[PDB]
Amino acid sequence: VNFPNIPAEGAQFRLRARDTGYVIYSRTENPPLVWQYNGPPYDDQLFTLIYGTGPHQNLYAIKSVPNGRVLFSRTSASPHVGNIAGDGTYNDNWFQFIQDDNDPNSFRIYSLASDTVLYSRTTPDPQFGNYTGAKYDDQLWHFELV
Amino acid sequence: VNFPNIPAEGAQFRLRARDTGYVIYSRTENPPLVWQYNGPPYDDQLFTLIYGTGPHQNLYAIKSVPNGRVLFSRTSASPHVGNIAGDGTYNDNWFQFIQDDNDPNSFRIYSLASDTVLYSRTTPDPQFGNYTGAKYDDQLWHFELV
Ligand SMILES: OC[C@H]1O[C@@H](O[C@H]2[C@H](O)[C@@H](O)[C@H](O)O[C@@H]2CO)[C@H](O)[C@@H](O)[C@H]1O
Ligand SMILES: OC[C@H]1O[C@@H](O[C@H]2[C@H](O)[C@@H](O)[C@H](O)O[C@@H]2CO)[C@H](O)[C@@H](O)[C@H]1O
Ligand SMILES: OC[C@H]1O[C@@H](O[C@H]2[C@H](O)[C@@H](O)[C@H](O)O[C@@H]2CO)[C@H](O)[C@@H](O)[C@H]1O
Repeated sequence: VNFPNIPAEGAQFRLRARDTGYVIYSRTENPPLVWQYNGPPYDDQLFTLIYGTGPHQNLYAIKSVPNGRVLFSRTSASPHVGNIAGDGTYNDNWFQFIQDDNDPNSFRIYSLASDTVLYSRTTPDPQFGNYTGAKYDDQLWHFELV
Repeated sequence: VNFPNIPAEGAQFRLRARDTGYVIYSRTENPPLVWQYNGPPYDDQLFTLIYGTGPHQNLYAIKSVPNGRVLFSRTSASPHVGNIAGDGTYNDNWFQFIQDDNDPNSFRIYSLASDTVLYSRTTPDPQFGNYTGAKYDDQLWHFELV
């Protein structure tokens, strides 16, 4: 089931992991360019959604407020999770927000392209990335409107 | 996780429900044109897959062997589940085969367009159709290669 509370197109938000409380950032300098962060609110943690239409219906691109790049999640090459210019040129720029079946207030950030979800954990390494497999709590996210 | 054993493109198969053991048919006369069936093998129970490309990656159109129509699964009009010509012209002609997280040998037939899965049950009515909500075993299917 699609997450029922997806931010309106163009509305800005942070993506915060339910359990770690860490947020995703997407920046242009100092790798990793996309990772998780536990610290002050900064602009590179701010995103908006591009609403998919046509074959992208019920999918979304996740666009950085300060730099305009969209997220990608892939398994073809490292890094698995990163950013790229544009507004969803590539298939792995498109995400589904899938409501958790036990906690209706959180969702997974799912890639149809790579059949992965994003995760945030404190251990083991890598502490942030994407994953194909069972439904763990460390895959659960919130939208945090700003 | 996508079902790991999706029939090769162009290979033929029946779609059989795990619990009821009923098969899907897709025909051109005598409504319902797409429904479930408990009886002898007939050609209108035979399907092949069109493999989704580009924005349809990891999605599939389910095409009838004898009549060539593709399945649809929608919530926009009645009937919810049916067939149509055009080799996947409409978004609701595209399906993801999602492995069950407890039974690795079955999958759900999921519509990204309508956020529904196909189900098969003996009761209550409607006995066959689509559904958005919790996971139930009557949503689970097998590919039966011919
Ligand atoms: O949407 C991501 C997109 O990335 C492309 O590869 C990029 C790569 O991420 C970057 O490090 C490099 O400098 O430029 C490449 C542009 O081709 C992939 O080709 C594409 O499939 C997607 O994965
Ligand atoms: O992919 C299905 C497609 O159906 C269209 O509606 C059909 C309808 O199913 C049929 O009974 C009628 O005779 O013709 C209609 C138009 O082709 C929908 O318009 C479309 O959105 C899809 O749902
Ligand atoms: O996987 C199907 C699921 O269906 C639920 O029943 C639905 C029913 O199909 C629909 O016609 C009605 O409007 O809503 C019902 C409740 O959501 C069953 O409750 C469930 O057990 C499954 O059979």
